[PDB]
Amino acid sequence: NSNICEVCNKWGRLFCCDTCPRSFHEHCHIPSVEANKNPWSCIFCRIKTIQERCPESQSGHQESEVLMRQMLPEEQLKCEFLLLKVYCDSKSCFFASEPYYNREGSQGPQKPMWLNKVKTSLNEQMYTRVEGFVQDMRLIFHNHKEFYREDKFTRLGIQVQDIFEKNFRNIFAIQETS
Ligand SMILES: [Zn+2]
Ligand SMILES: [Zn+2]
Ligand SMILES: [Zn+2]
Repeated sequence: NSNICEVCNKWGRLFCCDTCPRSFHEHCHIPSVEANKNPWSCIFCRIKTIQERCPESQSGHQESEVLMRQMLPEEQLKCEFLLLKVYCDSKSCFFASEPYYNREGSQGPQKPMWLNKVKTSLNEQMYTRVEGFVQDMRLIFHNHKEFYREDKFTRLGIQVQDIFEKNFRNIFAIQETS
């Protein structure tokens, strides 16, 4: 097993996966690491098993059809994983916790959004469709672009959104296009 958390790259109280060499802090893993369960398989292993059980799940999909899927167990798991992939980028720190807005020449967004709020929403099963989750995720970056305007800090929103969008396309096997 690794000696650092796969998500935040720090040592600490880690839980180790029984089917691969990754380790996690308790609340870095999504869902939070389960109390008992021996053996324990992490989210990366569980996502890999889904593909192995149904190889055709990797054939290309249209984004519009993906978004309308109901949040059944396997879609729930894929959203958890995609959220996890965002938290794996160190730049996610800027978007994790509840923001505030007081900048000369800007007004705060009508609907603030942050990664820990989306984490809670998934945990409490508040999204009925994939679209719910993806809308909130995109809203995080949109709110950041609009607020920071021409400050170069707007780029952080672009950069973390690109991580989100690449992972979305990979996890949900969106049809490759030019
Ligand atoms: Zn961690
Ligand atoms: Zn694993
Ligand atoms: Zn099959």
